[PDB]
Amino acid sequence: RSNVFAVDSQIPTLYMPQYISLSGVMTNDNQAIASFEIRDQYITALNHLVLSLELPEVKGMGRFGYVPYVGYKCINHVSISSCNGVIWEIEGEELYNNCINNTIALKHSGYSSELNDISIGLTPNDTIKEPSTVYVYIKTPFDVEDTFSSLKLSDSKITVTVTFNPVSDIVIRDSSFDFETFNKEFVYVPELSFIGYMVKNVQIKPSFIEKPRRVIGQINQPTATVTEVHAATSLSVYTKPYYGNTDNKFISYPGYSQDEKDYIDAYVSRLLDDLVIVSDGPPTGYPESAEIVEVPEDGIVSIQDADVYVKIDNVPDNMSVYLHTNLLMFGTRKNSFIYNISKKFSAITGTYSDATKRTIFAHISHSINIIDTSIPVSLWTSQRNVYNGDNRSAESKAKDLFINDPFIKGIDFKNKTDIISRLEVRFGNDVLYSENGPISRIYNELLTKSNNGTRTLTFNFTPKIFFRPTTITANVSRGKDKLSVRVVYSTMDVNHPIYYVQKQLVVVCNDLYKVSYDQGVSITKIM
Amino acid sequence: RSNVFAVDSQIPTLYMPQYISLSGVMTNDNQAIASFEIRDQYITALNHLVLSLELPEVKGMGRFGYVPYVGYKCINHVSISSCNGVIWEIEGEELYNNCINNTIALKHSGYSSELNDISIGLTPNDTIKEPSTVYVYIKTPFDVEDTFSSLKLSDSKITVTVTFNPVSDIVIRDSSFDFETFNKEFVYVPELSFIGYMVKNVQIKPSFIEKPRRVIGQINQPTATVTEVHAATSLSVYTKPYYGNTDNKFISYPGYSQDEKDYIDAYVSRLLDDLVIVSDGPPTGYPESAEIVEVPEDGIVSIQDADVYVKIDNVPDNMSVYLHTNLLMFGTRKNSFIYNISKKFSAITGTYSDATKRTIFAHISHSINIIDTSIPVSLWTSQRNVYNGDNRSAESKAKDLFINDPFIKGIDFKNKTDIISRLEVRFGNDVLYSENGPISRIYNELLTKSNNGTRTLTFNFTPKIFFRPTTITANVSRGKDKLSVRVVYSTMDVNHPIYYVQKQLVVVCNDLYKVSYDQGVSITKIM
Amino acid sequence: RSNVFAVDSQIPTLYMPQYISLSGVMTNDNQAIASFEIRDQYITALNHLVLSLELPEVKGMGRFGYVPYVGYKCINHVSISSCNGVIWEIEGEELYNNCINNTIALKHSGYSSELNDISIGLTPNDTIKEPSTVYVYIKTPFDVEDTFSSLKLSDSKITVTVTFNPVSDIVIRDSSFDFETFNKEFVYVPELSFIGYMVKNVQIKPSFIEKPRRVIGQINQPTATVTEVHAATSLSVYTKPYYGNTDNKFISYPGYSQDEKDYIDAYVSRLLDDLVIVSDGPPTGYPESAEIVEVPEDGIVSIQDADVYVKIDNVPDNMSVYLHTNLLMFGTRKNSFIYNISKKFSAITGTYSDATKRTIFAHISHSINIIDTSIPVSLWTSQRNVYNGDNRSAESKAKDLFINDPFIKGIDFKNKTDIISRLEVRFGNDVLYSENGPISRIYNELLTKSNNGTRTLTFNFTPKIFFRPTTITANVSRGKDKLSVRVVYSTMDVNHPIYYVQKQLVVVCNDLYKVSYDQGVSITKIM
Repeated sequence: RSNVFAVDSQIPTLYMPQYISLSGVMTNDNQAIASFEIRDQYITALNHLVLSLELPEVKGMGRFGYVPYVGYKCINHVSISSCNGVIWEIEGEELYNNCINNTIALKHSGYSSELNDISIGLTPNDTIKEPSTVYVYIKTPFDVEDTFSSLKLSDSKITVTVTFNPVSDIVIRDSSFDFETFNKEFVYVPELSFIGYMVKNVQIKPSFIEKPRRVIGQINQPTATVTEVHAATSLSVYTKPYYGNTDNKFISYPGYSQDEKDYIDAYVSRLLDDLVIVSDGPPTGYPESAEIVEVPEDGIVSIQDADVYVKIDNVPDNMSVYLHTNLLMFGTRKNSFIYNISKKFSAITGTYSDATKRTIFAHISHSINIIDTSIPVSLWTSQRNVYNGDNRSAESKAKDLFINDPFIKGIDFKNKTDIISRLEVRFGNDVLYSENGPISRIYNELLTKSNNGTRTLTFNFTPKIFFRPTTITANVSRGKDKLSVRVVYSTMDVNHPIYYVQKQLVVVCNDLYKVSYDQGVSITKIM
Repeated sequence: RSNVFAVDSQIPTLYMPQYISLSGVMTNDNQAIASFEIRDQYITALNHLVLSLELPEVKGMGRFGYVPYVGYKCINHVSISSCNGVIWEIEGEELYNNCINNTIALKHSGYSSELNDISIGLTPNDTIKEPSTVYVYIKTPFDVEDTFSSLKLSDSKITVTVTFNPVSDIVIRDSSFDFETFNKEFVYVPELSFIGYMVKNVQIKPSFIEKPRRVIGQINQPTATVTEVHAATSLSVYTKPYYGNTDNKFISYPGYSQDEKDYIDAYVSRLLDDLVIVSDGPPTGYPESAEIVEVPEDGIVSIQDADVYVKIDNVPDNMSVYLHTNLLMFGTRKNSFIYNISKKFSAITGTYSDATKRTIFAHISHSINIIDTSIPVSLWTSQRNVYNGDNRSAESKAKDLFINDPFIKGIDFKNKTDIISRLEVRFGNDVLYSENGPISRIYNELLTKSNNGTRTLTFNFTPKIFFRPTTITANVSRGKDKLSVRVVYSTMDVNHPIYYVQKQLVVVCNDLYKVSYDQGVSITKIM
Repeated sequence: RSNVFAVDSQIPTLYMPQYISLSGVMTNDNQAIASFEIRDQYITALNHLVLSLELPEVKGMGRFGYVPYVGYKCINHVSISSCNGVIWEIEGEELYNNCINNTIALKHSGYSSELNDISIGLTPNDTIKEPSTVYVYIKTPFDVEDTFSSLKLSDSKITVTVTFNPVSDIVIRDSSFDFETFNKEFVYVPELSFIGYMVKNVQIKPSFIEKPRRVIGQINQPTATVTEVHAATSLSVYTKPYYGNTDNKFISYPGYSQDEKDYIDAYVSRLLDDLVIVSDGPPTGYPESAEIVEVPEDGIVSIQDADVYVKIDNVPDNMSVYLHTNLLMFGTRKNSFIYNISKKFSAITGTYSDATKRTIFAHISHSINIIDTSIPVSLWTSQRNVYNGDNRSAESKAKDLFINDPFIKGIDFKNKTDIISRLEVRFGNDVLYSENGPISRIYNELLTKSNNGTRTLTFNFTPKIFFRPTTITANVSRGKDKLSVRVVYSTMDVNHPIYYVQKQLVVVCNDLYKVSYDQGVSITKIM
């Protein structure tokens, strides 16, 4: 029988860990780049890199906030090199995707009301945000099995290089904020930390590493190809919106609250102030194409098959209640179907306030969804729209927000709508995998215990470090040395504005490398 | 010293995984049954079964929603067989209990506002629910240790058989919905997915598997027995309500929100409309046994020792505020104790609305609990009640809901009340285990890291796949070959309606089987 | 190739587990102590200790609730001994810190609305709390690797000793509650449970254990030292507030809701009733130093550079709205800076209610923070304050709460403010570690997957039970045998009341011991 009530304690290698901090050299659309040099003969190994960033004080007028997870979304590229060349590098989006299921890391990177609420400044000396510090955990393959997987610095110099996104990507602002001055005075202030191990009589062996590689397809094309694929551990596919043909303005943003319901509530709250008006006579200050009708005594207004029920309490006797019946409208033919945001409401109740002269709304019944919240403003007024799209007031138009978040997936802010209806993967000339529903995404989420998985083919099911990973292997004789992806996009109604949001296909392939430690550290691609 | 900074990477078996999808054959109270045949010489092993279901579009009038986790609660029985007979099978409740701690699987099975809100249809062409798809992860013993635990198809045919519950179990509806037509036109549309492994030169060994077995006791009896127990790894005990002697109608249901507080708020919101009435003269439309009194100037109404404080703002000068002092009442003797739902309120405030002619309530102080929310309507008006139990209005009575959820435990919707006061387990003739408090449930939750454990005796503490599980073993000579369970139910007040909810004892025993792969796959019960 | 599709199942030691329950002997500021004796020749090993406590029914008048996690916070000290002396012991705070990341254990210890809401009693026979039972999981080193790590009772007697905190520590109450009577009649009722293993032919080996050791520095001193440190696995540093120079009264407490936002909302709700008053003529019942001004027609009141916007709806025509412009004020010089709580509000809206004669507030804009919510009442009226600090009404002053929670860290209830600006650790005479930012806390949280980490130096990265832990080792020749900690506290404004909250430095060191089982169980400190 095997003893399950006692073990023989082995004696491990003699070592001592230490937390080490380093300052870097900054160089410069003059993209900012920081380089850090690690050179110490007593550091035998290292892992768990953490980057810290000091965000400065922001003063002035207007509305301003940071995007959620600002620390992660400010990073464009990270590279780790030695004298033999690059050892490992990655783009910001792949790092974010790898860390998306680590709630503590996400929270450390900057996720709080103080950073992400959209604050308001009233005078040029008002303080909008106080200074603070965020930390970015740079997850690497060297962390998966603690000491067993650490990177050995075989008496070489290690350089870490961080490339930063332009500050316009991490800021959410309205048009009143003095962004040009802010961008002129903003500077990145970084510092790198890691755990070092001073080891006595270390015994080094060769090991195994996976390096991600991203390919981005052409605009609106449904194909993409990764070349020179000889030993890959997985393949992922997803889509990104392209907002380069717009002005990047949006009606609302919820800030720190990030549920779907929160998005919808922020949107509805922004529309309600212009949708129902209590006025002495016909309300003024709206464009000529607005159709504002007076609410009858029974409270029901008809908008061609759609009925809206409006009841406001405490309305002054010299005033009436009006309903904006075409607040936002879009169509491609003069007498065809119309997408009308006013028709998405069925019941509106509330009470007029004499002291503040505005309506405080209570219960709302509606059918707004995340796609409606994700339509960009410039598409409402594009050239293909045969109507005047934006019939809002000037005060409402002055509250629109610029949003340039670089890691958005799908065509909405939550990646909730699935726009891929068929996926087909070819390895060489033959079909390797095809599916209609998102069964591969379901399997990805099940196997990784994540809520935000992607369509992923996994080829490796063996334990990570103690076994060589299982791969799909090339056959250059038959020409099996490339992976081509082809999708079929879902069909949308030609009269919905979201039909004209452009998209790009993204393919991610994880290639296998061999790590050898003779003549310091070097890698060679497994073929 | 053992090296903790390097390992020797072993080379694993050469294999390649693949996602596979299959359609099935449907046959038919004409219970629906689907059978799926897996036959491919290149599939060496498989695991991670996932069932997908397409739910159709629902139109018409009335109120309609799906129960939470509809995908899991639609399954009655799953069986896996070969030519040598059944290999593994399980009932829906055991599968649900095994997956209850997997939040991602639960969410994939169908848990969202679009499915579980109680939606309303106004015209016979109104769309209540849009079509959608859910996925059910069928957790099997072959998943616990990935490739190590997978099922080997030794050149045999594998059949998966799914038996479905009648659609009445998964639907929550009011009496206005045309359920007979819906049930006539509803059809299950299933598809099975799994991960297959094509293996090169596989080396097969015998392995170990546990098969659950359920026994249900007789109505209201406090005993149950599992026979032919020779090697069991665990034993569980819990209770189920039996609603077969009622009409299955309930006053309220919270829908997507599933906290205890949410249940209570939905219940209170449904009662408040009938409990406080603003009327011109004595309110009409209530049964003759209602005792509706006018609220005095100090706002305090006395109901025999109980005092209710009622203050409503903006009451018209030609109207008064009334309180229903016996909205629901139950008692067994004419002058004994009375359970009166009106006496569970202590303070009620709000404001009358002239525009909508209804009261919008603000702060409520009450002592309603989950048992009150879980009493079925038919028990309020049973023959043993000496009063007229339901003194609500017809409009309120028309909003009651049918609920037939098949996996309810305890006597309330959350299984919060513990109705077992003593548990005694006998193996043969001698006492094997007895307890007063729920210390075995506490231990179950601690060891499995679950929030919804049950009273469980665990006999196996060894690692799952690399060791033979530890069991309690029979001794047929002394007659130790049966487990008999006896409980003592808690004592309830004879004047509480919940005292008359019937219950059944459920015992679950996990038996050990041996898996051999000679002459294909076959199992033999370990004795 | 290594087989990854099959294993050889080893046969483990023959054993059988059993749940065992024991009653104890109670002895007695007459601190209560319970001792439990475990003596049974058939119990070979044990682990997973669980303590149960019955809390009694509480009746009377006033406001009363239990602190969150009452079961954990009622324990002062736990000790495990045999005839050779103490084997393992720990203080309540170290146990709490070790279990803080186990949500299920925390919830079992007593975390619910029924226990932690601040309930109200109206008559001397009112029931404030119903009886209930909580369970405290006493995490020990013997649990980390189930059977492998269990404690072997080599035919010796084991004694478990629990020392309880005085009941004043676990109760939150107002001054109306009859605490002297409650304390006279309260008694602890404990019971110990554990999992025992009856083992056949056990094979015992020596093993390894870590024992925590706490040192508390002197009041306001920024140093502390742990002597006789020869082999430590980690070191932790944090701070505690000392409320011994106050009366322990606080303005508000949120109860069951424990987010920062919840603390702030409870505080703001308590202030609003005294901050804005609707009255017929100048409001009465406030101290003479109150400066209550009438709100002008534009609704803007100026308080020296600060502007407050006040608009209340439905104000009677014979009444006006007043604002309390110095509700709480503190300063050290007569004409210097002033900390004024009235100036932390910028906008206040609401509606007066004629039926209940009070204001129901709606939207509030403010800058209150957790430090404001954590200032004790007695510091507002200390001798160093040159103003009268508390200008509240008597009704508001009668609602203050005593809070004596013994495990508070930092200077606020959430340990959110970081008051350590520099930390320096010396081992012998040389600097072992120094940092400015909380990078060691970040690393602690990353490595332990916790949201509530502390500043911690970790010396052991090897797997726990199968390897001897790695340590920092003494060198008594050079005098490396002590760890001295020195911090630099952050600088606060001399006109903020929180500057005068006293604090203590806490250092925790984990020493290594050897466990041998010859002559029963005994330990010897590793040197």
